[PDB]
Amino acid sequence: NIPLDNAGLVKKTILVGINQFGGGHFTDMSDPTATTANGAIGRKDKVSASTLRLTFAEKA
Repeated sequence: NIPLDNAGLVKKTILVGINQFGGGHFTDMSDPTATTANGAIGRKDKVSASTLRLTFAEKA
């Protein structure tokens, strides 16, 4: 089984959003493939959260 551990693996932790306006990066709001608009959690690779950390990685 794959062990779960953030220490030693991740170096930067990002806290995003207080409301659904900031929470749209982790749901179907930022998911192009998602069809619903009920705030369902979309695929992590397609939401803007993945792009948020992607531009962070290349810049830093």
